[PDB]
Amino acid sequence: MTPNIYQQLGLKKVINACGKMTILGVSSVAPEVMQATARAASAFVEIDALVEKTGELVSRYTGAEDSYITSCASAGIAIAVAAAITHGDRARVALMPDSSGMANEVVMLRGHNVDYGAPVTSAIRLGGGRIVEVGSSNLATRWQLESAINEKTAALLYVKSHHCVQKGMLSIDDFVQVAQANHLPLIVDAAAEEDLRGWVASGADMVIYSGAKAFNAPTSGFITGRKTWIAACKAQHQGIARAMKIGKENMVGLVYALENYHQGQTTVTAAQLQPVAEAISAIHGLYADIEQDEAGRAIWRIRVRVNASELGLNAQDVEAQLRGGEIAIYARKYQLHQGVFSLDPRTVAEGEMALIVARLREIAEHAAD
Amino acid sequence: MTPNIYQQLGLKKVINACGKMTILGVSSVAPEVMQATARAASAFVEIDALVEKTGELVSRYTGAEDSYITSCASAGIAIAVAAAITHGDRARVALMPDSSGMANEVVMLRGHNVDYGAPVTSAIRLGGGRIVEVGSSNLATRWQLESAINEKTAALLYVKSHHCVQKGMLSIDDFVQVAQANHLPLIVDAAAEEDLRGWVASGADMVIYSGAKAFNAPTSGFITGRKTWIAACKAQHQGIARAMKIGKENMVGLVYALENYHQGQTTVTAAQLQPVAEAISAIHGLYADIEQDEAGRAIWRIRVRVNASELGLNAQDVEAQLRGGEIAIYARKYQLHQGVFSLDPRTVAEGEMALIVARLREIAEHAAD
Amino acid sequence: IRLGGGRIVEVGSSNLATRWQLESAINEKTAALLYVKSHHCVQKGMLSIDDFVQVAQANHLPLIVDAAAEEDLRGWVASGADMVIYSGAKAFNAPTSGFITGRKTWIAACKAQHQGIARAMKI
Ligand SMILES: [Ca+2]
Ligand SMILES: [Ca+2]
Ligand SMILES: [Ca+2]
Ligand SMILES: [Ca+2]
Ligand SMILES: [Ca+2]
Ligand SMILES: [Ca+2]
Ligand SMILES: [Ca+2]
Ligand SMILES: [Ca+2]
Ligand SMILES: [Ca+2]
Repeated sequence: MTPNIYQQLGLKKVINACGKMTILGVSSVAPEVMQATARAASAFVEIDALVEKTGELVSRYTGAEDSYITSCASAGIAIAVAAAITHGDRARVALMPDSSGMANEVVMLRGHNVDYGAPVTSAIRLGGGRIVEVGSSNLATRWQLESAINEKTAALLYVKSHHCVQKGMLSIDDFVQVAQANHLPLIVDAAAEEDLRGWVASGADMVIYSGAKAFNAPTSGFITGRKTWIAACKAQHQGIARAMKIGKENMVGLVYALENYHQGQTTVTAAQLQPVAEAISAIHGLYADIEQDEAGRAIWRIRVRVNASELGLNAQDVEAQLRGGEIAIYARKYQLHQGVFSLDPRTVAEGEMALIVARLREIAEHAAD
Repeated sequence: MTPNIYQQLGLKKVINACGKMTILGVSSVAPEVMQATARAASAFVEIDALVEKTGELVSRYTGAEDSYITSCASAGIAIAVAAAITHGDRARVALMPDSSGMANEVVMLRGHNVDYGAPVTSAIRLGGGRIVEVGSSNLATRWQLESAINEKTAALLYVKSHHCVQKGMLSIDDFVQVAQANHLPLIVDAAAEEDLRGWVASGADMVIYSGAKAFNAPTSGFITGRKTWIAACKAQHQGIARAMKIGKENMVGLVYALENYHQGQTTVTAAQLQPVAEAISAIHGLYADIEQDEAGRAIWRIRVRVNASELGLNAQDVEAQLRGGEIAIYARKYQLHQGVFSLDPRTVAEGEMALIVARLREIAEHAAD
Repeated sequence: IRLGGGRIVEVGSSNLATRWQLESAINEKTAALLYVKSHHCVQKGMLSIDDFVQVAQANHLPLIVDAAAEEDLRGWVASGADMVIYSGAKAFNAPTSGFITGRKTWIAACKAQHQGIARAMKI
C-alpha cells in the first residue's frame, strides 16, 4: 500500500479491527465528507448564521426542536450542564465553572459514573456541576432518585453506555418522569449511540452524541433537544465553550457525515469475510470462523481461536505480536483469556484484510517448530 | 463565482477584507493543508505516538524543548494553568477545575485582563486558576508584581495582544525574572502572534499560540515551552483536555500549516492593489488610495474615504450596505467615524477584489441623485 | 474609595465593558456607581456616562463622577449624576482644594462627614 501520511511522519501504519477506539483516532472519515470540510475550511462564513443552520440541519435527523454542534461529546456534557445551571444568563455564563451560590447539583446513578478514558465527572465539573450519586453500583431504586432532588438540583443525567452497570439501574422513563415532575432538565449522554431519534423521543431535554464515534465524522459532537435548553447551550460560546472550540470546517463535516450516514452505508457482507476466514484457518494452530454478534444483529466478525500446542503461541502472544509488528494490527482483546481474538471488519479498509493474514502466517513461521 | 459550500446550505457568500475575525470563521485554510488533513482523517494512527511526534515537529519551529497541540488558544490557556496547578499529578488532574486546597492563584496584570469575545478569565478558571490582578488598568509597577507572589501562587501570566493596555505595563523581561526568582512557571498568551521563537527565547516556560489565527490552519492551537511543563500539559488528556478535543486530522493540519507558513507565502504586492484602488476612485464620492501600515511594515491596504455630499451616504452607511448586501462584504471598521473604511487584501482571494468594486458602484447608483 | 468605606466591584474587562455587565453588578449590597473621566482611563470600549446614569436611576442608587482634571463645570452635573467631584488646583489653578457638586440631598450627606473621616481631610 502507498504509505499513509502518518507513515510519512515516521509513525506506524495502523490496521483497525477492534472498533472506534479513541487510542487509534476514533474513526476514519469518509472521503466525500472530507471534501465538504475542505471547501468549508477554504471559505469564510457568518458563524452566527452557520450555528443556527447547522442546528436546524442536525435537528432533521434527531427530531428535536433545535441542535448545537460541539467539539466532542465531553464538551457537550460540560455545555449541557452549564446550560442547566446558567439558564443562558450571560452573567452566570461568565462565572462558569465557579457556580458558587447557584443550584448546581447534577443527579445521576452511581452505576453510570463511568470512565471512558477520562471520568464523566470531569466533563460535568467543567460545566459547574456537582455530582450527586443515586443508589449503589449494583442497584438503584426510584425513591432514591426522587429523594436526591432538592432546591440545589440543576439537572438529571442519564448515561447510556456499555461501561455503565447494565442490571439493577433505573430506566430512561424513570428519569424523564422524575425530571418533569420537579421541572428540571434531563440530560442524556448517548455518545456512542447511533439511534438519533430514540433518546429525544423519550422526552429528554438535551441529548449528547459524538459525531466521530458513531457517524465517522471529523472531530465533532452535538447537543439536541428542546429549543429553550439548546438556546442556553449556545449561550456558552462567551464562556466555557470558547475553550472547547469546533471550527466551521468540522461543523460542516458533521452535517455531511450525518447525510452520508442517512443515505446509507454498504456494510461488509458475510460472503466477503469467508475468503479471509479460510486463509487464517490454513495456518497451523489457527482456526477462524465467521460469527454474527451473539447478542447483536447485523454485525459479522471473524473469530480466530489459537491452539498453543500447534502454533507455539497463545492468543495473548498472537495479539501482542499483531500490535507490536511493523504494521500495528489492533484486534479485539475481549476474549483473549479464552484463547480467542476477533476481527471487526467495519473499521478495516479494502486490502487491509489481506495484510492481516500475511502477518498471521509470518508469526506462525517465526515459531520455527 | 461557483457557489461555495455555505451558499449551498442557504447562507451568504462572505468576502473578508478586515482580517482574521472569529465572527467570520477566523481563517481560510490553504488547499495543500486540507489535503494533508484529509489523508490524516481517512486513516488511523497511534495517538500516543502522534502526540509526541507532532510536539517534536512543532518544537522545530518554536525552538522550545517540547510542544503539545490543543483545540484552540483558549484550551491552551486552560491546560497551561492546569499544568501549573497539578504539576501533572494524575490525582490533581482528575480534580480540575476544583483546585480546592491547592496553590491555584494566577498572577497577571490588570491591564492584560482582556475580552476577545470571551474573557480570558474563563479560560484561566477552567484550568482551576484563581485570578490575581496586578497594578491598575493604566499603570503597573514591579513591586506590585513581586508583592502578589505568595505560597498560593501557581503561575504568572503575560498576555500579548492589542486588546491589552499598551503603555504603563510591565515588560516580558520583568515577568521572566520574577517567575524564576520564585521558582514558578511563566505562561505567555500569544494567540495571534506570528513570532514563533521570540516568546520562548525570552525564558517563558509555556507559550500558547492559535494555529487558525496566525498560520491559517484548521481549528487548532499549541503550547510550546520546557519539556517538564509540556509534560504536565499532556497529562490533562485524562482531565479537562478531554472536553477540548482536537482530532488527529487537525493535529496534522497544524503541522502542515506551520510548514506551509515556514516555506513562505507570496503576499499581495502593492502593484496588484493599484488597479482595484483606481476603480473605486472612479465612483463619485469615493476616493481610494493604497496605504502601508502607518505603524507597521510589509502590510498594504486600500484606504477608501467617503464624501457624503457627493455620494449621498456616509462611510457608516457604506460599510453597513457592504455587509448587508447579498454578498456580505466585511471591511475594516476602525476609522469609520472619520469617514474612512479600508480593505485588507490578506484574507481576500483571487477575483473577490472585483466583486467588492461592483457592489461599491451599485451602492452609488442606488443613491439615485 | 476604601477610605469612604466602599468595597470595589469591577465591571467588564480592561478593553471592553457591556451594559448587561454593568447591570449584573448591581445587587442589594451596592451603595453607589462610580464613573471616572480621565485620560488615565481606557478610552475605547467603555460605557458612556449615559449608561451609568440610566442604571443608577433605575436602581435608585447614587451615581458618583470623578472629574478631577475636568474644566467642564456644568456638563457632568447636567448628565444627571448625583455627585461630581472636581479638583480646584488641577483645573482652576487654585490653592489646594476640591469640591463635590450635585443634588442637595446627597451633598448634605457629604457635609455630614465632618464629624467622621472628613476631619482628617481638612481644608
Ligand atoms: Ca431555560
Ligand atoms: Ca430508547
Ligand atoms: Ca508465554
Ligand atoms: Ca523489512
Ligand atoms: Ca513540574
Ligand atoms: Ca519578544
Ligand atoms: Ca444618516
Ligand atoms: Ca438578483
Ligand atoms: Ca459631558
